[PDB]
Amino acid sequence: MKVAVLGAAGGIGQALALLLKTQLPSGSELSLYDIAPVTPGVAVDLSHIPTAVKIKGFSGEDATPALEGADVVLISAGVARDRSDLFNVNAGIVKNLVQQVAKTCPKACIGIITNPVNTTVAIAAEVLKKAGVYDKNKLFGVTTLDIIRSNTFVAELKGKQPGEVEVPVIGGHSGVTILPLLSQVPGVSFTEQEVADLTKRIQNAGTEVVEAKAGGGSATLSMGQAAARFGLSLVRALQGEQGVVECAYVEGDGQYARFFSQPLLLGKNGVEERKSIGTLSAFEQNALEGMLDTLKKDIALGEEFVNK
Amino acid sequence: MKVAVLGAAGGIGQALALLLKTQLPSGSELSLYDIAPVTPGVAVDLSHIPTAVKIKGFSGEDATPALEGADVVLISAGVARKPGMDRSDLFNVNAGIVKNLVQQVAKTCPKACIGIITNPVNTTVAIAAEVLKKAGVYDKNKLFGVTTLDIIRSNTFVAELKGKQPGEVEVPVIGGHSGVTILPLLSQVPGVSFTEQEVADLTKRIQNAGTEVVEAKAGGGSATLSMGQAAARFGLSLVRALQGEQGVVECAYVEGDGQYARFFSQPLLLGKNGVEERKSIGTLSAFEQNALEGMLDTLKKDIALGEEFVNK
Repeated sequence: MKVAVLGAAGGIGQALALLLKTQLPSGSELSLYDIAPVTPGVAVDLSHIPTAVKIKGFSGEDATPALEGADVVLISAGVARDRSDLFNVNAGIVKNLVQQVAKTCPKACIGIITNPVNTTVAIAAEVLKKAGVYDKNKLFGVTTLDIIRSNTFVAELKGKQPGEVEVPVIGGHSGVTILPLLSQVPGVSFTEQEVADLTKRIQNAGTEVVEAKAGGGSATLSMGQAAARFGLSLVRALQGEQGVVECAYVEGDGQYARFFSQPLLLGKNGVEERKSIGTLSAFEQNALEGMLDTLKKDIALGEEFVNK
Repeated sequence: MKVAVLGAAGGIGQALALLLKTQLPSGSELSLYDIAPVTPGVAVDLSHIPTAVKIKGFSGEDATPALEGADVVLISAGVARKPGMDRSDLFNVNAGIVKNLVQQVAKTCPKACIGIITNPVNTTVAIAAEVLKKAGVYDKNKLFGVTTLDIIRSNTFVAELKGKQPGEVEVPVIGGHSGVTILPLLSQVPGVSFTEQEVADLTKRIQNAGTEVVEAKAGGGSATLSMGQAAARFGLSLVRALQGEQGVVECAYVEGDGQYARFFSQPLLLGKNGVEERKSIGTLSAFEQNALEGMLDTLKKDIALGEEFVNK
């Protein structure tokens, strides 16, 4: 299986590429692309790690050599911090990269990491549609960082093994759109104050990092970790492994919005089943309805960026 | 166990810290320190990873709160490259950094195992030793120059050449950590043999492998990610042995029985008190014996440079 990382020279991309180099299965191939000229050397650096994963790095404007034969494409290109100017830049980047994906490896599974995910998977979808290669089963907004933060915060609050906690997270990927299903964590229960506090902490966790970094940026290492978990799940599922389940932001039945993060059974063709979000608590139900307009705006912003 | 990383905001430090956060035994503590104000947030970043490893980040000039109760200290601080600075300039910066950070270590956690990652390792562990002696806390069994990157590079190049699985090759590497002081013991690699031309070419590839990264990065950077992977292998081996695991062997640059130089890299059995046994380098080929003898002047100059730096 071959994985391409577009945006490989960034903080998220290097973390991701490191975890993938040492965690992909033997006989996997890893290729790195970024416009930054260090990129062939990021690959060379990683190539000195004795694992059975072939790795190569590529720069320039054309991502084609990185993309040829790619089974999974993970996109983490873009900056983090006018606010209109930076969005236009990140959106432009996703639009371009996905267009390269569409030309070279249209049957790849595509993980969009670049933020704002609510909006950027919509951009991605529209680009793939205009190329005529859009498969809704193979495009994902990578929301996995929401899940692993949730697992961490629950484990610390409830004194649990952090690796034994797995919290479902549905909705979208920013602020009020992030909905952790704390009522569904097996063997743990929460107070209403705890639900309100945990939920707000999860929804604002990116700001927590930004603030402690004192202008040195947003989450990079946890995000590379999150994205690795997700890419390795897609890989496992593509190789035929069963019961691989991840939450991710995908185009589904449209009950809440056109794109929505829900539990997914993953398979040989990407999404094998969009699973039910199950029973919500009153607090969760209210949180779902209170966010829907926000998420629909995020989506529309992405559709308009492409279609004018 | 508690592990402190000094230089935690650089490329190597962040790669190291990320790897340690996931790979340290459950119940471990991880502190990060770097002068750069980002550092507390690099830790907050990492803290969102659901492993049983508590992590906290620290900045300013005082490494003390990172250092309190530390069992292992890994020093990756320093610069590989800097505008307007030449090799000699870069050396004075890195040596100053190490001298400072080791003084802080000697004050707060003098019984920690100490891993020097900052280059040049041949010189900077000698600086470290001189610092710790001045403080009255030098433990010869607890100071190591981290040479692991030479080993994993050698494992990589040998596996590729001889059609072996990369995870299956383990090349001994002795001596020091740069240029001709790096000696891979290719004569001691199982199943296979090498032609003289192969030893010559592999040895040189191993001695200059960092240049290879610098060049591929268009001179825009150095090896960071593979160095972080190498330092994590080292630091994890140290942690296992300090926790009481047996049969933990690593090559590292340490003060020993100065048969070759005062500091020298060789197979080490690791134990609960740092170095448990400095093991024999074994039987050398003719090429190897010659290479060893020929590196020794350089190695000794590298070491004396360290002592000069501290003791004016």
